[PDB]
Amino acid sequence: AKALAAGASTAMLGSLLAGTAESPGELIFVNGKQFKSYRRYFQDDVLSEDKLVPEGIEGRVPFRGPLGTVIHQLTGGLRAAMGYTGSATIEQLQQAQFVQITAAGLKE
Amino acid sequence: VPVPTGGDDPTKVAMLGLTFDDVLLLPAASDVVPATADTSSQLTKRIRLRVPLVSSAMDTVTESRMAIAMARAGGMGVLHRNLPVAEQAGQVETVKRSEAGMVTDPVTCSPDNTLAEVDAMCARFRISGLPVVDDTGELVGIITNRDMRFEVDQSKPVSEVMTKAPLITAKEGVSAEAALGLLRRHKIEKLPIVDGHGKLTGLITVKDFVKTEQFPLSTKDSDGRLLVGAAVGVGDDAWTRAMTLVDAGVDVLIVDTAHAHNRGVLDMVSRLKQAVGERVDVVGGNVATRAAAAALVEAGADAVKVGVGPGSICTTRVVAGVGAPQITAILEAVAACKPYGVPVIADGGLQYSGDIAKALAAGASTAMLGSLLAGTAESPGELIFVNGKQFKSYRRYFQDDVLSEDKLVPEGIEGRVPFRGPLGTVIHQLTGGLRAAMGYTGSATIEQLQQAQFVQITAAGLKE
Amino acid sequence: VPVPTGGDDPTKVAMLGLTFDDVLLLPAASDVVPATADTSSQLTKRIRLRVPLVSSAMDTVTESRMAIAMARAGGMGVLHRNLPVAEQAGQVETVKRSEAGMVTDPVTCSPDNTLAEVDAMCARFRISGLPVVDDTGELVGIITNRDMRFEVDQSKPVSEVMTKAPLITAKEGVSAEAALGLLRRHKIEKLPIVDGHGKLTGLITVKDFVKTEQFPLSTKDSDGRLLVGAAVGVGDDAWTRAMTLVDAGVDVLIVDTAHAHNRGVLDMVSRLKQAVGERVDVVGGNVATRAAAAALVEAGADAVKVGVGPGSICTTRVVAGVGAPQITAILEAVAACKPYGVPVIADGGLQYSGDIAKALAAGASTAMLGSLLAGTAESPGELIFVNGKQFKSYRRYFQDDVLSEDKLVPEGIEGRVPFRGPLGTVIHQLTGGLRAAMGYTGSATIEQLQQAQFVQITAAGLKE
Amino acid sequence: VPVPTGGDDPTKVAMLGLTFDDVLLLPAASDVVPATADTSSQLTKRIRLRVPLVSSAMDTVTESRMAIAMARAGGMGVLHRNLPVAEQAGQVETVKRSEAGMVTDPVTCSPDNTLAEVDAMCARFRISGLPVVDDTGELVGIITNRDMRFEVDQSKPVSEVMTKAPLITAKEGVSAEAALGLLRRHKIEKLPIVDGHGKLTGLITVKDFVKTEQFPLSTKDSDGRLLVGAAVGVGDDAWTRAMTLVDAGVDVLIVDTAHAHNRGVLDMVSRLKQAVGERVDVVGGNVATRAAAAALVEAGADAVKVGVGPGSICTTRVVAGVGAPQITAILEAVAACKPYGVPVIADGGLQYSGDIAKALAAGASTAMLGSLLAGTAESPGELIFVNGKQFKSYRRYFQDDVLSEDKLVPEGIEGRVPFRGPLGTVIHQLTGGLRAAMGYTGSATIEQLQQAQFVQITAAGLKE
Ligand SMILES: Nc1nc2c(ncn2[C@@H]2O[C@H](COP(=O)(O)OP(=O)(O)OP(=O)(O)O)[C@@H](O)[C@H]2O)c(=O)[nH]1
Ligand SMILES: Nc1nc2c(ncn2[C@@H]2O[C@H](COP(=O)(O)OP(=O)(O)OP(=O)(O)O)[C@@H](O)[C@H]2O)c(=O)[nH]1
Ligand SMILES: Nc1nc2c(ncn2[C@@H]2O[C@H](COP(=O)(O)OP(=O)(O)OP(=O)(O)O)[C@@H](O)[C@H]2O)c(=O)[nH]1
Ligand SMILES: Nc1ncnc2c1ncn2[C@@H]1O[C@H](COP(=O)(O)OP(=O)(O)OP(=O)(O)O)[C@@H](O)[C@H]1O
Ligand SMILES: Nc1ncnc2c1ncn2[C@@H]1O[C@H](COP(=O)(O)OP(=O)(O)OP(=O)(O)O)[C@@H](O)[C@H]1O
Ligand SMILES: Nc1ncnc2c1ncn2[C@@H]1O[C@H](COP(=O)(O)OP(=O)(O)OP(=O)(O)O)[C@@H](O)[C@H]1O
Ligand SMILES: [Mg+2]
Ligand SMILES: [Mg+2]
Ligand SMILES: [Mg+2]
Ligand SMILES: [Mg+2]
Ligand SMILES: [Mg+2]
Ligand SMILES: [Mg+2]
Repeated sequence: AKALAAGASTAMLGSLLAGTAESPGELIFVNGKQFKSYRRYFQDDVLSEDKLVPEGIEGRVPFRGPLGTVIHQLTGGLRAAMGYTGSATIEQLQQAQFVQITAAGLKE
Repeated sequence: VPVPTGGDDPTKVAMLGLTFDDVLLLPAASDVVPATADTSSQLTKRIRLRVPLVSSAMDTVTESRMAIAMARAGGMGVLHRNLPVAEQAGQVETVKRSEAGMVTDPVTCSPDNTLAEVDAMCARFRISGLPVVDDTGELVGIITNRDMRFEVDQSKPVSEVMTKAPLITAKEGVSAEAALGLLRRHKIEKLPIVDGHGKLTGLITVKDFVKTEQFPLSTKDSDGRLLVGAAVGVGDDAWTRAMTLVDAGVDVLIVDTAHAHNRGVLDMVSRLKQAVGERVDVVGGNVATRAAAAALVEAGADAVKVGVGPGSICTTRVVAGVGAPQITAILEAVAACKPYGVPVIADGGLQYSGDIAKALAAGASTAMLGSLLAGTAESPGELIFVNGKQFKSYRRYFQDDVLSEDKLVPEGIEGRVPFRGPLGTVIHQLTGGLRAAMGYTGSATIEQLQQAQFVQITAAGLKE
Repeated sequence: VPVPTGGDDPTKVAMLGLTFDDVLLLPAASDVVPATADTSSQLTKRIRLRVPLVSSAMDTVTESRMAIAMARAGGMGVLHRNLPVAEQAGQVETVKRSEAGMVTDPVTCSPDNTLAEVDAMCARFRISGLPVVDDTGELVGIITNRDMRFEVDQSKPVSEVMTKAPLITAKEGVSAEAALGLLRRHKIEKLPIVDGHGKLTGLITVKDFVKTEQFPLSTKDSDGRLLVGAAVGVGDDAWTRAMTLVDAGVDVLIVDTAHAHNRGVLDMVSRLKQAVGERVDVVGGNVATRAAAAALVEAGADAVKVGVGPGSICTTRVVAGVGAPQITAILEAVAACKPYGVPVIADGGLQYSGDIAKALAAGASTAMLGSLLAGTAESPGELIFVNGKQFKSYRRYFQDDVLSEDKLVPEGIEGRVPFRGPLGTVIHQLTGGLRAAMGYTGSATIEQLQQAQFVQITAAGLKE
Repeated sequence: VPVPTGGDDPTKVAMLGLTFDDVLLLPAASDVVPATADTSSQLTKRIRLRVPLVSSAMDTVTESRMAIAMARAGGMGVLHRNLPVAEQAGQVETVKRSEAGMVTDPVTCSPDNTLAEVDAMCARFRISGLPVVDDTGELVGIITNRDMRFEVDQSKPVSEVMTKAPLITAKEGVSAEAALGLLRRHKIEKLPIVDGHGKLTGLITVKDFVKTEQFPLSTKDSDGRLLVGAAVGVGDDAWTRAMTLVDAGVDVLIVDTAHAHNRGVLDMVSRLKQAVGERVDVVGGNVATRAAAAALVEAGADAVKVGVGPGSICTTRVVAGVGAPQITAILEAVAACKPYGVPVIADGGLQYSGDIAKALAAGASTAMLGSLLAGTAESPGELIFVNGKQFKSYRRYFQDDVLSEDKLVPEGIEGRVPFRGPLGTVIHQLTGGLRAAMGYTGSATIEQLQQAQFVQITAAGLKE
């Protein structure tokens, strides 16, 4: 909402979508949870520890679920901002004003 | 040519917002002793509180019990609206009936009644004694709990138990001094009041005088009844709710929205002021700018409540990106409201009594508290005992196993809130803080405190 | 003379209890390939599972969806009883109607019905197509979702939209191979089955063949329907519940209490075995000693569930001071039960698949899972998205404010349970662990795994 | 009658397993100086090491470089098998060619070869100098990197650069003392060796003498070449791999499985012992019980490797529930192996040098190291510099943006391993710890250390 109000027309998302079902990667199950990983021939031992864990356990990204739910949450936030600022369109949102806050305003 | 923060528009970044942590009150020349400071302040244009505090209209903060306690402590409570119209109006009725100079419509019984019937009525209305009338309406006795305490047959009629006429009575128009003298003389607690023909039209208790002596700061109307407010929304359901609340005897209506700079909110305020404005005060919901407060004043609000995402990491700021630091918001709203004599209510972002002093010094007349009161004894919720401590919980039929683990732990064990104790102690601490601020600034009254100056502090002043 | 731990009685401290962390399985001579190990096991004296796992009778674990998924995966589910009798029987009926060799009671409509009516019936039973019958009971056609997908007018009668007779049908006693040949030749998905006079008496669908191919480990009765269990308490309401569940077609009844070494529970087990034993297996509730297991065997139980406060800091141990370490409890219960051929179900205290392998090696035939299944997709609760993650929650009318913070966050955000994904993945991981244990111990079957030996480890063996 | 831990079988819980933290070595009467202690021990029945340590057959531990460093340090390396047969045989050959009493297959060139050609040959075999022979097969000179250093034309033939014959050479059978005398007289580093007809049959360098004097503990064969081991699995591909590794000149084959108590593994050991047992020692895979070790001994193994889930929270214990504490496993394996003179290798769970001492005192003859050696310079992987420290990592074409953030940071940043520096220092620390233990127990040799006594300690002994 702030980026659009500053005058941008769209936003490019990136890390907010890296763990979704539609993003590239492989879905794995580790320690009671779902993860995404960006992951053998000569390991013929049937009782070795590598057969007891999924491949790609290291460097795994958490799983976020369907993309539509993420997009719906983001759009709900944007619509709430548009309601607060009286912006019927994105072009009207681009005319909204800011208030600058201090360091105390970010202190929990 | 460019703005230092970017762009060509010098109003794009409208202002720098100050919050409570950005400022401190400066000491000034003072002859004020904290114990003698006057903390009374205007809630609305027609209502003045002894203690400049109001409890929030949240379903974890204010119901009848909290409203009664807040009114007795010198402030007022606003009942929440997350419940059916009938229940909210019933809570208003409970608050109004809690004490009075004279019960104008006492709960009467009939000689044919069983002891169970009168006992049910007493437990319903939370009272002790009932006058009795015949099927015509003539007073023929009174039954109190000392009579039933000594009667073991639960199924007896009232005529067997009631103290028969003639009772110790008094006529309509009797002065409070005369009624007190009669009660003192005859060593009784209750006094029927009758007209010239002997028809019952009132009841005076000594407990009312005792309460008046015990709670000298109480917020009351002309009849000696506690004041109370209630929240309403916008719409047709909201209009019917407002009318029902006005019927129940509400004193303040608060049109309660997250964003009051809206045509529907302003029209609702105007309609309420046209319809019930000669009896009830109407308060306009939350604003954060000078223009919105001016719109509320134009619409006819009796007070303006301030605050839109005033917390630092609040949900509104994180999700919508919308907010306003509370000190600047109060300064702007006061700039709009003070020329017309409309008080400002500071709502949200208050963590300590110092914050209350700062809010009043910025120009607000009262403060709405909220989370500070959430866990007290008078707030809604059930008290439970877990792991050596007390908590408040907002919490079976088919689970009949006598030895199952669920029977070993209290219900509501999850999501419980710490127990804070009685509300009076919290209010006392907050008032002590405010009086110390008034002593430091030399403010004999709240209106003088509203003229105090701030010093702005840097980041290094907040580092422990 | 004195006992080294105090007093004179050597039986005061009866024994030393071992939990799962105290032991490990020893490697043994093995010609067993984990992929080729046989994990089938006896649930009761008469029921054998392909996967020796059962979901727990908890309201956060097992309802219809969980029971269906567990039965397809090669195990079984036990429906919880924290709900009215009618709903529990409805869930039993839901599980039993999931799939079959032939639908012996198909949902039929009438030609005078509207498209909305048949749509609502289909949604009620989660089906796609209905045969249609007249006011006598002769089959006049069939209507499927390809018919209604291509008809817009929802007020059209079925007779206008339906596919009219003659239909591709077959007579009673048609083999599955012949019925499938018919379904394949005519390129249709459904096939009514009628009696010698043309009256509809069954329905065969290709989806049942597809499900049979897709879930080859399914736990099914002679008619091809998924097996399911249900829990009951003790008492007269429990007896009515049990009779209703037996009428609904349940396969296993579990008398489910915290302390089964009680005369009432034993009497309930005996009564159930006498009344409905020839149809339904009766499993007896939780024990932790040899004597209690022997008492349940004496009462006629078809299986014995083991575990009473098996967790380390479980509520029973802290509040009542009562418990029994699970390995020792299983060993004692098996010593009571194995001579009589009664299987033992290990219930409680399982954190990893290694614990499952240990529990079966101690003598148990199956394991009840519980918390391992709490957050799966098939468990009860709603899926929500919070802070970039998925959670499962167990979550307004008067909150009509569109901009309020309660609109900005999902419902149920307090005390949410982490989401785990589909049940099949969890079951597959657990079975991989069990197969690894069987390979290490050289156990070709679960019955051979029940003969494995342990090594007891010191506390130093638990230090990371 | 009942077993104190449950049930009726006194052998269900077979034993109590001790890990390294469960025991300490007791001091004994000693005339042993740690510096004069003798740490030599039998790896197999035919191979004796100066330092009783062997590097694990893991792809992050042992390749050619680690094997060379281990053999030079007094131990040995076992090449991992997670790679093609040709690469593993090439690594064997690289280890066997590192040094020798006499190079028996010298890398020769021809006068027609350009300088770039012979330079490429030197880079391929990591050498410095090449004899040169003509198309008939007669030695016509020698070209060394000093000759190539002073040449600016890279297209020149070898005949224009090489030192031409006659050369400083010697006949077959010349002793090392005479060869060193010749290399000292003529102040050269290389000496060709010809037969009775002037045909080149060897090459003696002075770097070999330098290496012998610099690494006086090197584990070497009768030809002065370093010893090396390699791991194989079970099956037909494993048999082909083993034959290829034997052709490359490997000294020990390790049949390397997670569970050697298996008919396939024992058959593989017997087949290898029959086929190549006269030349190569065969080591049998991991066991943890006395019966498994006895089976390996009967199968003909030259050594027995011990350890099956020896770590506290290892994946085998958590996922399969299978394990064996390592001290007890070593004691059982030694009870099986010692009467037949079969050495026991301790593999797994070692964290410090004190554990190495404990394992050798329990009866093992050598220890396999593994993760202690993973981050060393000779271990596989690439050295990177991140955040002011060094790391080892196991790490583009289409990212051609010169200013991208991926250019600013090294490849392999994620999942990196701490850098430990040279292997010699780590081995020196471990050997110092072992020598201290030998001094404390009065053990002049490893065989005397194998008779030392333990004290078992409690959990209070492990509290910091
Ligand atoms: N009895 C009575 N009290 C009412 C009624 N409506 C409000 N009240 C208030 O209820 C309060 C308590 O009255 P009672 O319970 O009768 O008190 P009491 O018996 O006079 O006094 P204590 O014995 O000292 O508690 C008083 O403050 C009344 O003003 C009513 O209809 N009847
Ligand atoms: N149609 C139908 N199916 C039933 C009924 N009772 C249970 N079922 C089951 O419901 C499942 C799905 O049946 P339908 O919805 O008709 O599916 P379908 O059109 O045959 O098959 P697909 O197009 O492959 O989904 C089958 O496995 C039936 O055994 C019933 O009364 N009618
Ligand atoms: N040149 C050569 N060296 C070999 C061969 N096979 C093994 N080596 C060994 O490679 C090592 C290095 O020898 P060179 O590269 O010739 O070294 P150098 O020039 O004699 O010695 P420095 O100048 O002191 O390094 C010696 O220890 C040889 O034993 C081979 O075919 N040719
Ligand atoms: N106005 C009255 N005239 C005469 N008798 C009365 C009157 N009011 C109450 N009484 C009677 O006098 C007695 C005292 O009752 P009172 O109402 O004073 O106390 P109570 O509230 O019942 O007692 P307690 O506060 O101790 O519980 C009772 O028997 C009651 O019936
Ligand atoms: N036994 C039958 N004999 C003749 N026609 C039939 C029979 N059963 C269904 N049909 C007709 O065959 C067509 C396809 O129906 P079917 O039930 O096979 O598919 P559907 O479930 O509607 O389709 P989809 O699964 O693709 O959504 C419809 O027109 C239906 O009326
Ligand atoms: N056996 C030999 N007979 C005659 N000349 C030789 C012989 N061996 C080496 N040379 C020559 O002696 C010179 C020195 O070579 P040498 O092999 O001793 O050192 P290098 O390894 O080339 O040099 P450095 O190690 O100092 O870099 C070269 O010109 C080489 O051709
Ligand atoms: Mg009283
Ligand atoms: Mg009293
Ligand atoms: Mg269909
Ligand atoms: Mg289909
Ligand atoms: Mg050289
Ligand atoms: Mg040199």
